[PDB]
Amino acid sequence: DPWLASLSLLPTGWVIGVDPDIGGAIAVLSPDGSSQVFDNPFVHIVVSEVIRKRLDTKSIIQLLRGLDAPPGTTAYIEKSSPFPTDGKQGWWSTGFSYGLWIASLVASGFSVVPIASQTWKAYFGLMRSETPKDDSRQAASILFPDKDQSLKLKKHHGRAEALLLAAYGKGLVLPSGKFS
Amino acid sequence: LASLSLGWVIGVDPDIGGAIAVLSPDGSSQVFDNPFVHIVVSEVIRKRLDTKSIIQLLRGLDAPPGTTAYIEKSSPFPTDGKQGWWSTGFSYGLWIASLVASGFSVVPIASQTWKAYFGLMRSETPKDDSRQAASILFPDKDQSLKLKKHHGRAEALLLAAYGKGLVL
Repeated sequence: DPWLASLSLLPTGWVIGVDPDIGGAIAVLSPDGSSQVFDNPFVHIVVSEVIRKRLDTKSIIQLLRGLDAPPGTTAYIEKSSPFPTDGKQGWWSTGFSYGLWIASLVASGFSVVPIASQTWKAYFGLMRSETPKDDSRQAASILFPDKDQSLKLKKHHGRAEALLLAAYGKGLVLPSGKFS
Repeated sequence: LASLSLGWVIGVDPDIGGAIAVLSPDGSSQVFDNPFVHIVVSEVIRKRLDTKSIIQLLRGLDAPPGTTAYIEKSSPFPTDGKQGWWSTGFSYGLWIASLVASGFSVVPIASQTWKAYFGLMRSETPKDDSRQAASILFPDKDQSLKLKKHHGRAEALLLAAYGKGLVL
């Protein structure tokens, strides 16, 4: 698989998960069971007389260089899937975000593995619900309870997806119920 | 631009079929085609840039850290479709992050800005004319610019020429 082999400097207990969109996050899981999650750094920019948000390339790379996760850690990234109602600039921007993140991760020595959103959601049973965004924050808070206050707002949906992608990569199991 | 930085000049044409040029203080020039891999979409093979190979290439360049890399300011092409807009931004972000992560400063330059600097703004055959302009500025590249497919090498060289301040 030439595409997957191009996503790591290395041939093909830390895990990284990245939701690469504006509004996304990066989660880092340590072998000792602790977790960290960071909002994706962005700037406001004017394109064709419209103010928009764009990922901050330098800040992403500086964040990555501050992590304690060593090279050779696998970074699971959600496979890009722009929305239909997005225009010209939005499809460009989603691709830009994806390329920024992939190159940044590879240059830090991480092995990038793209995962379709349907794949990691099905792994956690995050299907068939009218409230998928709320459910992803609930799921992440069950798996990473010390993040419960960092996931309590609707806008923390991106932190939740990043943690769940990392949980997927680590093979963590979400229990059937409160007392399971 | 501030988010794009941590006698040498780099110029980059970021697309598939693009290239990266390096100009050294001693007048010499190098140009390298963009490495790519094949991915399968539906039952058809498409090309994507090769991230691992790009990073290895940048790390092996003679230019020292802090060298500025000039690149055409990327915009979605109006007549492209959605997949093309995505691909344009993807290739651009891959290159921007690779350059920044490898210690270079990126300076995006508007298309009409660098083309006007070489009199290419009022050009009806821009690919052919860029190869001719590049071959005049870098005569030791004349043999690497003589095919139609070499217009990516030419853009990379002309962006670096713009950044170094060479005159046609």
